[PDB]
This record gives sequence, structure tokens and C-alpha cells, in this order.
Amino acid sequence: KELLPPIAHLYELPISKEASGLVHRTRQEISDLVHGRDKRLLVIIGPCSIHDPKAALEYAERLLKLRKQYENELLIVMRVYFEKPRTTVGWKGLINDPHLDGTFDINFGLRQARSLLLSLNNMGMPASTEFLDMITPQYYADLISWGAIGARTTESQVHRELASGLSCPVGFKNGTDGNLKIAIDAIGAASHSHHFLSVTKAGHSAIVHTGGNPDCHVILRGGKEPNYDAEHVSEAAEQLRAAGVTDKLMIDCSHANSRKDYTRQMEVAQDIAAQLEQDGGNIMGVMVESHLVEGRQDKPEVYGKSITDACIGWGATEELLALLAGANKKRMAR
Amino acid sequence: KELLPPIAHLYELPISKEASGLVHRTRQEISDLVHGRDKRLLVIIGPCSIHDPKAALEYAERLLKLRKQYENELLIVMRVYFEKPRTTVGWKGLINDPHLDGTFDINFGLRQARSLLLSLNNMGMPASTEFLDMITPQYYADLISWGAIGARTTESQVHRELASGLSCPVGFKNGTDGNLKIAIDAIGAASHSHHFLSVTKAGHSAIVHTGGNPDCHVILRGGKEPNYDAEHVSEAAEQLRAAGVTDKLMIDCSHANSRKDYTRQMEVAQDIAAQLEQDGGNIMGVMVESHLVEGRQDKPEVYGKSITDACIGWGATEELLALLAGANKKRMAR
Amino acid sequence: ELLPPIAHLYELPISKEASGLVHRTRQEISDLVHGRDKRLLVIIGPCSIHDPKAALEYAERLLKLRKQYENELLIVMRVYFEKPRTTVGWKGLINDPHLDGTFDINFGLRQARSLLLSLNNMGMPASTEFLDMITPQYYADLISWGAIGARTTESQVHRELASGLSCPVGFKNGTDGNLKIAIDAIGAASHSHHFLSVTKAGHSAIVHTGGNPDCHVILRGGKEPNYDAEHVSEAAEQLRAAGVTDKLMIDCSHANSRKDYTRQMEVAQDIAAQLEQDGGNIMGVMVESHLVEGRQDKPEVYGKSITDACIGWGATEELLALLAGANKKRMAR
Amino acid sequence: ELLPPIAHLYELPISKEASGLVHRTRQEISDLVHGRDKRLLVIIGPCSIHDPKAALEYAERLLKLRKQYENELLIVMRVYFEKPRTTVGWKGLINDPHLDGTFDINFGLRQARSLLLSLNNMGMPASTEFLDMITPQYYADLISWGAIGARTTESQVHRELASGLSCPVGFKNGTDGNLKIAIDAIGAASHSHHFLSVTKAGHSAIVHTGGNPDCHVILRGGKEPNYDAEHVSEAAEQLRAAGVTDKLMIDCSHANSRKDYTRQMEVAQDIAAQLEQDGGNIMGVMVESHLVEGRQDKPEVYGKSITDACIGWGATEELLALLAGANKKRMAR
Ligand SMILES: C/C(=C\P(=O)(O)O)C(=O)O
Ligand SMILES: C/C(=C\P(=O)(O)O)C(=O)O
Ligand SMILES: C/C(=C\P(=O)(O)O)C(=O)O
Ligand SMILES: C/C(=C\P(=O)(O)O)C(=O)O
Ligand SMILES: [Mn+2]
Ligand SMILES: [Mn+2]
Ligand SMILES: [Mn+2]
Ligand SMILES: [Mn+2]
Repeated sequence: KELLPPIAHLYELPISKEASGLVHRTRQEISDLVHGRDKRLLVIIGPCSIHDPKAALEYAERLLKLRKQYENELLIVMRVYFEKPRTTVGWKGLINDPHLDGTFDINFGLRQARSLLLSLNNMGMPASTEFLDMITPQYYADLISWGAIGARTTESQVHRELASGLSCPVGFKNGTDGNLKIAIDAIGAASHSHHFLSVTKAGHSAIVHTGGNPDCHVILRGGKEPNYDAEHVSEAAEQLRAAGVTDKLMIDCSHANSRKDYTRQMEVAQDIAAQLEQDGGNIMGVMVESHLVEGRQDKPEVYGKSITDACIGWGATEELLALLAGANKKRMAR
Repeated sequence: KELLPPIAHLYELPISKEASGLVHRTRQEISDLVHGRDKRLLVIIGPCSIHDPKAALEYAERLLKLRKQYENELLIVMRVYFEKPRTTVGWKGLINDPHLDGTFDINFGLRQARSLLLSLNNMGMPASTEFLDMITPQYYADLISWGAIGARTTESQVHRELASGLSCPVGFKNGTDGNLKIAIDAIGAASHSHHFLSVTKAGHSAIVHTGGNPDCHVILRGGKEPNYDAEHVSEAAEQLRAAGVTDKLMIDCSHANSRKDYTRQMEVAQDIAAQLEQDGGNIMGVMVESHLVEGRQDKPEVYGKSITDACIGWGATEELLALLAGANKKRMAR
Repeated sequence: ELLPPIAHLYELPISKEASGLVHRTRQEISDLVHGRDKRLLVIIGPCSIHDPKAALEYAERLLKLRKQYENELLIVMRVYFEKPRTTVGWKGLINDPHLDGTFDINFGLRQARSLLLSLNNMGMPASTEFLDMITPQYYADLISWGAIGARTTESQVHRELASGLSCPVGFKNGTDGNLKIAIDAIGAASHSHHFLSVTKAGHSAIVHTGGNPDCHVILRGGKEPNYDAEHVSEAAEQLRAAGVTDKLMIDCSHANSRKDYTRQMEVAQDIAAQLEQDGGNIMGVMVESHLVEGRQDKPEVYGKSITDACIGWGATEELLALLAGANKKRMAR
Repeated sequence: ELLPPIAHLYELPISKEASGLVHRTRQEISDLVHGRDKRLLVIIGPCSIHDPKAALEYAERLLKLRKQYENELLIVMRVYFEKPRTTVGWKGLINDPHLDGTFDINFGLRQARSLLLSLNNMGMPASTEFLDMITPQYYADLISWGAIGARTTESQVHRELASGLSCPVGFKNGTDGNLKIAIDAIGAASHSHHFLSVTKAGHSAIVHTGGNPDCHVILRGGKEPNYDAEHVSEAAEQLRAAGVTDKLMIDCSHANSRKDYTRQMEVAQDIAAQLEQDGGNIMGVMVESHLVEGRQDKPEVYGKSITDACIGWGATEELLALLAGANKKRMAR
């Protein structure tokens, strides 16, 4: 079917001066955290997946007040995930199937994704996403301040290639059974120049030569056992230094680290707060799955409630952010 | 140099009637093995990587005689791997860097890949490869009788999507630390229809809708420990049946099953031969890394010797194939 | 970077109403071309579009007359986006929409399509000269009738283009008065051709056209004007000799008015007299008309041509009334 | 599907020798166009190429004379791949290379590029009429001189094309004899244009050309022939009035021979007499020549035109010897 090239969307939705400045400055600010120049905590927080732009904008408006309130302690960036990896089969996200009905209206999905990202940046909320697909990034990447390569794709050479040409900092996740070495290896790969095939803004395949991404880091997201605690952070930092890459890392509160209880995210955050208060020198960030309303649902019946992984709700989000701000204020003073 | 689209190569190197027939029949023959309709053993055998077409053709000519000799017991298909996944960085194969000098002459690489595959199929030798890149398959897939998705990419949704649209049977490998469930999950994914972005024969990005691949199976290739033995095969078969997919599987002699020691492939093959002789009902295939000359080398100084993973040499190859043919002859008679 | 036709089609898909109007107008014109209906096709409007707002106001006025005269006249607006220059100069709204030498062709194509969609949606079918080879994929679906210009009628690439258009096409006599090139052009464009063109996705491709069975000639003057009965009669003889339709269109403007917009009425009066006496070979006329008469070098005055001089709105009413009255009589015979 | 230019360029890259010949020939011709050298450019060869074998044999014979006469004549072969028809008919080797209505354009472009590369590699530069808008990207790098035809000289899209070509371009007078269209064409093509075209990758794009400073006119007859001293003198006055080069080319064939190949020699003799008397405004001639004289509808006889009738090889030797002798005298004055 009849795919519009990136230039069609760029024409309708050009990046504004304000969005461009926010992206540029947020990428910079994050690089500073990755390389230990600033001790604020990056907080990648928001829905597991975007399925409704209206709810995402309402969430963003609430989060913006806290982004501002905590700006001396936290760098808050919203989760705006358009692409979802499934264990076998399922809904792959807003771009692949925006109408949530198996119509796969990808032209509409890319348009809606770009539109939402532009609105978010224009209101002052920077955005993050997982880069899963090889061809979709040309459509919206200019609006992304931080990227994840997922646990299921961190070992993949084509994903490492992709990351090597992205202009935002990138977090590589440990593997789904807990293998951290694949993410450490991934920084090594993505930091170098690569030559590979990719698709241009005009929608044509081409040979690209990337310059390498100097702003990669790992993310601890659990495996067979969770890996959030001080012992695990310390072990990861040793391995990072041994490989000659940044020993500043991010901890995902959700997924394998919270296991089967989405409310465990608060426990993980409390453990992280305690680390920050004792020492926590190797922590530069955290990820939290948060929405307007807690939990999850198979069908999009309740407004502001995840249709993918379960999330904490708004009230818990306030507590979690206050907790982390208070703890990091102390780390920063020390 | 701009990227030539698939149609340029197809124009210069159209598939012949003979090649087309060999591919069609070999794919069918393999499907029969995958689904338990024939008890011959698929043997995916040849170099770790192709770096010299002249040596590959000489290898193929030798292997053809054994392909014919053993055709009632074994279905022999050559390893013709053009794309290599690296742990961090390194030579990614003949397509990416055909001159082996960091010039990345991908147009020449794709041409040379297609030319070699056409010559192989024309001489009567079917071909196999790992499908790693998303855009390169349109150049040569029509000449491939069996595909692998690698241990490092089996969990990747974009690779499962790719496999779902391939016209050849596909083997998914267990993960690098030994996780089999990701390959079982991968069959589940790739057997279904997907919608995703891909590039057309004219070199333009497009939305593709695949029909699913009914001929996927798993490959046991070792993890932290090898997984070739009867116990492991039996456990894998139970898990396959539980997931409702084919419980016929393939066993890689090389890689983590030989602990990266080419001299151990024969031991693995002997264990497999013993399984076939005792029962071995769930085995439909094996993989072997084999070349004209054993071992490996960093620079392509010695003719017919691998520059990637170490391989057994031609003499050991004869013993290994005779061993497997004799063992499977007995299984087939039972 | 040039956006492909599909980008514009996505933003501005043809509506059911526009699609029906185009389809039916093309049919109606085919009927005139082949002598099945005796209404007079009237291709009327600005020499060139340079301001969509004025074009929409003009269209709204013309629509009332299109409806009023529908039993005698088939009124279709001139919506010309591409202009052939003698040497160099402004080539039209698509090539340079901001009229300042910035050549914002993406904006120009968008604006052309948008205007054409709005016109068809309001009930006013559109005509244009097809000059460029690649631009038609952007808006052709919204055009009910096309012209191949005097300067391009003899060109094989223009005859190829016409052969694949889904609308009727008028070919003009050459700039010094040669009619045979337009007769030859019908011959060419009526047949199937294979040639290179660009797809809706913006890629070059081999196209195989089916031929255009609805082509006709247009008399637009040469060294001397050619609109009179004698000239029409001579043209019709030549058309029959070549085995093509002997129903033709007469341009009031250009070489036939000797570039004097005040003479278009005189030409129309001559045509009216032909229709009243006999005028069996006439199926249409062209008139260069705008809100305000004359022309100007710079787009200072609203609704006034920046290319060839046009008659104004008041003269347009008189001219259309004149032609409707004359053709009512022809049709009654 | 249509292969983009890059596919053909990959298989048939221009050689160093071909590249040098093209570069130097274009410069040599520019020198003639602007009156810096008094050699006579001779564009000579088949009306159309339909068989590459015969073209290469022709070229080998012509090369000897190219060399022999190099101090008096600059000989460039006619290698025409695109033909304008009066109505319908075979459009040339690119459009239908198998001459059977299969329209194998991919094969045609390949064969065109291959022949041009072989010709340049053997030392014979090439000329062609540029008719089609998309084909030139495939082979233009191998062309030393281009014609815009009589039927397309007035066409703005052809003037745009010429403005971006890297070779000198001759514009022909119109088919009824109008020279002003070609003079106007130089004015147009010498300026910068913006328009749509297709890239080497096969995608449509906006191009901005720099203008072509090496354009000139070609006298090719009209209703009457226009090759004589009086006509040359009158053309030169008009060229100076328009501020463009008053050095022109004279086509021996077409309407100057009244479509009679046996009259090309008479025209050449008239031109020779002009060169001997004065003939200061003449920089070139065109001649339709093949291995064997005449024409045929089907390609039955080897080396005989299937389009316009040509003189044969023997007559070609006489004609070249005549022009060399005459120009040797002009150059000595
Ligand atoms: C799938 C994912 C996280 P991971 O790649 O760690 O499983 C997510 O944020 O939804
Ligand atoms: C890298 C590879 C196999 P695996 O994907 O099991 O590591 C190979 O055949 O070279
Ligand atoms: C240039 C033109 C008409 P023609 O092609 O008869 O000169 C026009 O309608 O503006
Ligand atoms: C068609 C042509 C010349 P002209 O464009 O003067 O009619 C030719 O050389 O074949
Ligand atoms: Mn999640
Ligand atoms: Mn290997
Ligand atoms: Mn006009
Ligand atoms: Mn000719």
C-alpha cells in the first residue's frame, strides 16, 4: 500500500523554532547527565504506549507543572512510545495501527504521531520513545529528545546501526533474561561509525554513513531477577568501566524490575531514593510507567488507562516524583 | 555512489528456469521435513561467511557430489551467508564490505552476492543464508531455499516481520545465553500475517502486508551450556508441542554447541548420529560450519579458509556427512 | 525537495461531488465534440490565475450564468496555471506562486489543486492548458477540458500527454496560422502511445496510453484572424479529409482579437451571426475574461490580469447573453 | 518497470577517453558558435539510428574523413534516437528498439548508451535531437551537440531542457519557415529556468538550470527553402537585432531539399559557393547520410534509412570533399 514519504509529513508539520530549541537543549542536558557533568536525575515517565492523543496531551499538561517544579533536581521527559514489541503477536502501537481495529492505517499513524510530538514540544514537554522500526524514525525523530532501544532489540546489529545515526542520546536495555553485556556491547557498536541501508526523507532506499552516537548508556530493566538495587548498580558500573564506556546508568522501575505488580514501581523508586541519599553516584536516570489512571485494560474502554503494560496512576505519580526530587536534592548538595 | 534498486540487479541477473525450479522444489522438500512428512535430514553446511566467490564455487562443486550421493538420506544445502552480526564492531560480510578493506561498496556487494547465488543454483546447489538486514533481501531472496534468523535477532519484532513475508522456510535460533522460548515465540509471530514498512523492488519504501510463514522451526545452537543432547531435544520438543507449533527442530553443531571450537563439531554430530540411531524422531536437521580448509584467519591470506568463525575442513566434512547419512539411513528404515 | 502527487492527493482528495461533476462535464463535452449535442462549449475566464481569491469570486459570478444558460451553453472556467512565454517571463501560478521569482513549486501545486477542488465543489468545472509534462499528475483529475497551446500543438511529447488524458482536449492552430498541425495532433493523440512519464509516487515510469477519442481543433488566429465563416468552412473540409471530427472551437482572444481585448466581442458577434445563419461546425468558443478589464504588469489591482488583457465582468455578461441567444436559435432548427 | 539512469551508468560508465572527446568537442563547437574558429561544423549521418551494427560501420568510414578534413571541418555524427512523427509512426530506437511495436524502452536506453559509448571510444563524437524530457539523463553525457527540432523549437519545455544541457544546442526554424521562434528560443535557453525534471535515481525533482550560452539557429527550410545567401544574410541581420550570435547552421536535408535526398548536394554546392565568396555567418551544415541511399518502410536492406531518405556513402565522400575544399579557401582569407 501507498506510503507517503517523510517529506509529505514534514511539509504539513514543520518543526517550530520553539520545538527545535527544546529538543536541542534537552538532548544537551541529557548528554550532560550521561557524561557526569550534571547530577540532576533524568526521569523518563509516562504511558507504556500512546493510544489516544487527547489523553496524552492531558497527561503532558499535568506533568509539565511537575517538570517545572522539580527542574533543579529532575529532568522530566515524557514517555511517548509509538512502537511496541510483542512477545508473539498483538497491537504494535499507534503508528502501526492507529485506529486500534486492525486496519493498519500507517499513513494516518505517522501523521498523528508527528502531530502529537509537535504539540508536546510546543507546550514545553520534551518526548522520548523506543525506536523499534527501521523506516519510521525519519518521520518524527527530529522531535525526540531521548530514545530507547528495547530489551528485545539491544543485541540486534540493525538497531545498533540505527542508534549510531540518531541525534538524540540513546539508552540500551539489558536483555529480557538479565544479560547486561549486550547493552554494554551495544554502546560500543553504536558509538562507532557504520555504513548500512536506510531510507531517505524522500522515501527512497540509500546507503547511509553514520558518525556514531557519543551519548549512549545502559538501562537496568530486570531479568530473571530484578536488577535495580545498589549491588546490581555497583556490578554494572564495574562492567561499564571495564569496557571503557560511561558508568552512568538508568534504572527502569517498571517491567522486569516491578514484575507482576505495577505498584511495585514505588518500592523500586524508594530503593533508588535510598541509593541517592546514601551515595548513588552511578545513577543518572529512572523510567516509570505512569498514566492518568492506574492499571491496564485489553480494550480502550476507560480514558487515560493503558492498553499495554499496567501503569501507576496520577496520584502515585506525584508521590513518586516528590520522593525522587527530595532524594536527589540531597545527592546534589553533597 | 547512489544505491541501485533491486530491479537493476534483477535486470542484469534474472533467475533462470533451472534455478527457479531448484529453489521451488528445495523449499517444498524442506517444508516436508519441517512438518514431519519426510524423514531425511536437512543439512545446512558450508562457510561461516562468504568472502571469496571463487572458493565458494569450488566448495559447492565438491559438496554437490555428496548432495547427490546422500540424497535418499540427507538434503544438503550450502551455507552462503552474506550478512554477519558482530559482538560490537567488525566486518559485516560480503554485501556490506565486499572488498574487505573498509570501502563499503554495497552496490558491488549486492551484485556479487546475487551473481554467486545464481551460479550456485544453476549448478544444482541450493543456498541458505542468515537474513540480518531489512532492505537487502529484495536483491537475492528469490535465490534462497532456507533462511536463518540469528540468535541475536530472533527476539526482534522486525526480524519476525521479515520472516513472515519470506517464501522460504526459516529457522529461528535460541538466544545467545540459551533461551529457547524466544525462538518458539518467533514461530508464533512469523506464522501470522503482519503489516509493516519495507522497500519495493524499485527502491521505494512501502507498506507491506505479509501472509505469514507456515514453515518456521527452531534451531538449537547452544547457550551458556550446549543444548544438542537428547535431554535438551526432548525438553525443546515438549515446549514446542505446548505452544502448538512444529516439534521438529534443527541442531547447530557449531557456535555455542561446539563452544566456538571447530574441532568439537564432529563430537556434536556423533551425538546426533547416536540419537538418530536410537530414536531421534524430533530432529529434522543439522548445521555445520565447513570450508575447503579448516580453522580461521584474520586476513584473507589462505584460499578457502574462513575469516569469521573457524570451520572444519574438507576431509572432516566427508567423514561428518558419511556419519550422518549412515545414521539417518537406519532411522528412515525403522 | 519536490513532494510527489500522492502527498497532495492525501491532503486534498477528490470529493464525490467534484468527481461526479468532472465525469459528467467530460461526457457532456465529448457529446459536443462528436456532434451529439448542439450546445456551445464556452471556455471562459482569466488568461492566467494569479490570485485564488479573485478566481473564486469570479467563479461564483460565472456559476449563476452557467446555470442560467445551461440549455444553450456549457460554461467551463479558464483556470490556467501554466503560461508559455515568447522568450522569458512569469510561467504561472504553479511555477512561481508568490510572483516574486522564488519558484515555490510545492506551494504552487498545492494551491492549484486546492483552487480546483474548491471550484468543482461549488459546481464550476475547470479547464487549463497542459504545458508541463510532470505537473498534470497533481491536478488532472479535477480538469474537465484541456488545451494544448499553439506553441506546443506540433510537439510530440504534448500529443503523447494528450493521448493519456481522461478529458477532451483542444489543439490550437500554430502561431502563424497553420491548422494542419492541430489536425495532425488529433491523429496522433487519438492513438495509443508508449512513453516515459512520472507516477503518482514521483517515480519515472513507462506509460502506455489508450488514445484520446475526444480531441478537436481550436482556431486562434495566425498572421490573420481565422474565426469567420470562410475559415470555419475551410477548416471543416480539412478535418473531414483527415477523417477526424469536423466540429471545432473558436478562440475569441489572442491572434483572433489581435491582442485587443475590446475585439473579443466583435469576434463573438461574428460567431453569433454564424450560429444564426448555420454554424453547424462550431462546438465551442474561448474568451479571456476577468472581474476587471485590461491588464497590468504588477498585481496591484484586484481581479485584473497580469498576463493577456481580458474583458471585464460587464462585457462578459453581454457576451454570454449574445451567444446564448444565438445558439438557442441554432438548436431550435 | 523503468530502470533509472544510475543502473545504466553503473553498467556503462563514461570512459576517460569518451569524457575527453565530449569535453573537447563541446568546446570546439562553442568556438564556432561564437566566431572564434572558422572551421565548419558538419553534423552528418543517418536520419535515425535503427541498427547499431550499421551505425558503427558508418562511423568507422566517417572517422577517416573526420581526420582527413580536421583542419577545415569538424565532423560529428548524427546519432538520432528520438523521432518526431507527423501523426503516428516509429519514434526511434529508444521508444521501440526491436522495431516491432514491443516498446522495450529499458533495452532501447541501454542500447542507445552502449552505442554512444562505443562511438566516443572509437573517436567519433555524437549528436542527437533531444525530443523527450526524461530520456536525456540516460545518455546526455555522451552527446557533443544537440538539436531541438523544428516542431519543438517554440515549446517552452524544450527551451527549458536546452537551458540545462551541457552541450551546444541548435534550434531549428519552424516547419513553415518561421525563424523568429528559434531566435526567441536562444533568448529563452540562454537564461536560467526552474522546472520539474527527473533525477539520475529516477525521481521527479525541481531543477534550477544555469542557462546555455552556446545556442544557435539552424536554417532547415519552410514552405520554401532558406539556405541561400539572401536568406542567410536576412537571418544574420535578425540575429544581431536580437543580440544573439549571428553564426548559424544550414540543414541540407528536410525542407531545404524539399524532402528529396538527391537535392542535398545542390544545397551543399550553394553553401560551398557562399563559403568561397564570403559566407562569414555560416558555422555549420547538417546532412542526412547513410551507407546506402534512399529509404524503406521495413528494415530489409542493411544501412538504408527507415525514416527520411539519405544520401549514400559515395555521395557523402563527394559532399565532404566539396565542403572541405570550399572552407579551406574561406579560412585562408
Ligand atoms: C517493552 C518495553 C520495555 P523492555 O524493552 O524493557 O521490555 C516498554 O517500555 O514497553
Ligand atoms: C553468528 C552465526 C550463528 P548464531 O546466530 O547462532 O550466533 C553464524 O552462523 O555465523
Ligand atoms: C498563450 C495562450 C493561448 P495560445 O496557445 O493560442 O497562444 C493563452 O490562453 O494564454
Ligand atoms: C526531424 C528532423 C529535422 P526537423 O526537426 O528540421 O524537421 C530530423 O533530422 O530527422
Ligand atoms: Mn511497558
Ligand atoms: Mn558462524
Ligand atoms: Mn492568454
Ligand atoms: Mn530526417
